[PDB]
Amino acid sequence: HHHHHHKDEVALLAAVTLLGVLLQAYFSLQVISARRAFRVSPPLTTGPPEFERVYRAQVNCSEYFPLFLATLWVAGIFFHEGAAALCGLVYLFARLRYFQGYARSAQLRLAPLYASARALALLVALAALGLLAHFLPAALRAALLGRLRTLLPW
Amino acid sequence: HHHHHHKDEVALLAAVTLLGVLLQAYFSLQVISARRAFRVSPPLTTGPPEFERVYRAQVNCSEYFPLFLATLWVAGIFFHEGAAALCGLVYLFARLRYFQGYARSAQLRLAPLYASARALALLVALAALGLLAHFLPAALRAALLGRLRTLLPW
Amino acid sequence: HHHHHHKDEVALLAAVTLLGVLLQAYFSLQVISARRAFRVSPPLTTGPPEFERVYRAQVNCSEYFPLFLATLWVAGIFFHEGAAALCGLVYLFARLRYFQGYARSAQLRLAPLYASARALALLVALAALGLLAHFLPAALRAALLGRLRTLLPW
Ligand SMILES: CCCCCCSC[C@H](NC(=O)CC[C@H]([NH3+])C(=O)O)C(=O)NCC(=O)O
Ligand SMILES: CCCCCCSC[C@H](NC(=O)CC[C@H]([NH3+])C(=O)O)C(=O)NCC(=O)O
Ligand SMILES: CCCCCCSC[C@H](NC(=O)CC[C@H]([NH3+])C(=O)O)C(=O)NCC(=O)O
Ligand SMILES: CCCCCC/C=C/CCCCCCCC(=O)O
Ligand SMILES: CCCCCC/C=C/CCCCCCCC(=O)O
Ligand SMILES: CCCCCC/C=C/CCCCCCCC(=O)O
Ligand code: NI
Ligand code: NI
Ligand code: NI
Ligand code: NI
Ligand code: NI
Ligand code: NI
Ligand code: NI
Repeated sequence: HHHHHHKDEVALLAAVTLLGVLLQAYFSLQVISARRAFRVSPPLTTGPPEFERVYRAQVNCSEYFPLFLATLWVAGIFFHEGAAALCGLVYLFARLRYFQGYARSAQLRLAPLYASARALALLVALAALGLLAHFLPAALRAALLGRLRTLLPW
Repeated sequence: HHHHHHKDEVALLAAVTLLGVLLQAYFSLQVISARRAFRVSPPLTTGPPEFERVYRAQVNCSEYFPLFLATLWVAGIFFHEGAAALCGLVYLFARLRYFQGYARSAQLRLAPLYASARALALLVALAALGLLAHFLPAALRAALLGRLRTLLPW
Repeated sequence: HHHHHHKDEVALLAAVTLLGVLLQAYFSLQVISARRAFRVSPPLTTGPPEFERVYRAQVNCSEYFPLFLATLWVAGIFFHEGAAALCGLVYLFARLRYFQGYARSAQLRLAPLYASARALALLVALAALGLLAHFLPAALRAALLGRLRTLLPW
């Protein structure tokens, strides 16, 4: 304390973040369940195709989850919190579908994969635009000022 | 600047975070050390059971580390910083024990694994409660207001 | 809102963060491209040495990316934003070189690997120093105060 909080500026990003964590946890329990169904004991991550697909779905989601988080927060802070949260929700939903698809067949992972990549790319673009909005004016001003300069003439 | 900082509201979360990083680094050096002991050269992540166990312990910890971070921060901001840090400390300790256990035997990874999952689940519950506390009143109010509405009667 | 923002205190950390995301994405597209070149279809992460090297380069980078993020932010907030961003830039550049090297040969991954580890270690040290600066005075004061205590004597 501090007589103000910035919780209000980030609660939706936080809610989507927690939702993402819960979804990852879900994936983990699904991998353990495939480990019982197809009798694959730790360590060792090879087995029947269906296990390898479930396993691999969880691994890919894990690898993308920090990318999602980073961009979600940057976009939400630099561009717009609500838009970022929406894209995040779409992303996470796409990822749930990716995992389910993959579990059934490699080919069925593909449509939700593409959906998830577009949402992520949108998040990136918002992050980039937000950062650009932050930095570009001061930079342009500094460049104009140096040019100015001229002076003691004109 | 800014004539105030919010460092004070997050320093314990930050300290636990750094501690978590250091522990992950430690795991990494342990995997490289198992790579020398059992002669496994990159790439390739298969070898004797003990190497595969050490390797796999490091991989699982890596996969859970972002989940831990996300929830630690949400819990610490939305619920209570100290509680979140404590759960985080317990989690990380549980994880150190998980890795050591696993290195010795798959079965010995199990007790600290369960300890780590409970701490994580507690962190999730705090995150959830904190978010609920943030959103639920305004929502309930908005719902009551819409009902009210009635009016120009009663 | 809130009539101030802390975007200004973190924009460089955010820019480096986004840059890191873009680099990871790049690595991902490189793995998919190696999957087409050497005909390796999902799931299954074994194949010719060059594929396994590209794959493995992407995996290692993925595993270190959250460590990098955590420390980058802690260092940037607790120590100095600009220094942290610089180290981050060096780190990410080192990582680009690590991935390219690895893709060509296991041995060529080694020099940029070491460069990346030093930048990361520097980030850790800054995080640690920043945290120490935050906590150590109050602690020392509290300890001196308890000693003081004496009193009603001296
Ligand atoms: C908005 C920009 C986002 C970047 C997308 C880049 S390509 C997609 C991405 N490719 C990878 O992750 C490559 C590595 C992955 N670990 C693998 O073994 O295939 C993927 O979905 N891999 C898993 C899959 O193919 O299902
Ligand atoms: C509080 C909620 C947290 C969610 C816990 C879900 S189950 C535990 C978790 N399961 C997984 O990670 C599955 C995937 C893992 N990569 C594997 O190959 O087994 C685990 O500890 N795997 C490694 C292990 O079994 O040691
Ligand atoms: C500043 C402190 C940072 C900590 C560095 C610790 S050692 C380096 C690190 N070792 C590991 O990641 C071990 C696990 C890795 N997954 C593997 O299979 O080799 C690495 O670069 N592995 C990949 C590689 O050797 O290229
Ligand atoms: C590791 C991933 C990145 C996490 C970074 C999140 C940091 C947030 C700090 C700034 C919060 C201040 C309020 C936001 C300002 C605004 O909404 O315009
Ligand atoms: C990617 C993981 C999530 C990281 C998010 C952390 C963002 C912090 C921004 C808000 C900080 C403001 C002070 C906290 C307010 C409080 O303690 O009540
Ligand atoms: C999960 C990785 C860690 C993310 C944490 C980032 C949280 C930032 C909250 C505090 C921001 C307030 C401004 C910084 C104060 C300063 O620069 O001295
Ligand atoms: Ni104040
Ligand atoms: Ni006060
Ligand atoms: Ni403030
Ligand atoms: Ni101010
Ligand atoms: Ni001033
Ligand atoms: Ni204000
Ligand atoms: Ni106002």
